[PDB]
Amino acid sequence: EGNDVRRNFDVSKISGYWYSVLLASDVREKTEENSSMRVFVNHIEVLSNSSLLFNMHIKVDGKCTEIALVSDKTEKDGEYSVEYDGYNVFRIVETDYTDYIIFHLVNFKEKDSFQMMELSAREPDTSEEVRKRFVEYCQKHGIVKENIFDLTEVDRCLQARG
Repeated sequence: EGNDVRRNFDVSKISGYWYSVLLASDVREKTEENSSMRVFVNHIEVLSNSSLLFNMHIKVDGKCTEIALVSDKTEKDGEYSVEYDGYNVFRIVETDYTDYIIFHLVNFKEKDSFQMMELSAREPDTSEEVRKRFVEYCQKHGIVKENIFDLTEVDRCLQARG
């Protein structure tokens, strides 16, 4: 429905202030409180070369910490690469630049692999159908509904923003 694009992107119109609605993975533990992969998007900015800078927050013993990651563009179009708790390869799944965005990420830790998907939005929360549309996408990626954690119903470091 609406005006969602999943093919060729206009990265220029995706640079701005995003939130973090839902975060899901293949493992139950990597979506938990102290799990490194529980980060909260604040801002994204287009670089000189089209690489992406992510201003975001993580809870270090209950205290919100500022983190910045530059994800370098790779061979395949629409996908970026960044190293954090191992090697990460992620790609923009689909987005309605004015409402939501879906991200898929594989973290190539040495000898083990985990995939993760995040739903971010221009506003702290987005539509129940968009909430559903994410579950349909991460269902195809084999991530079961049981392991789709909600960020809307927890402290997402809102304050420190920024």
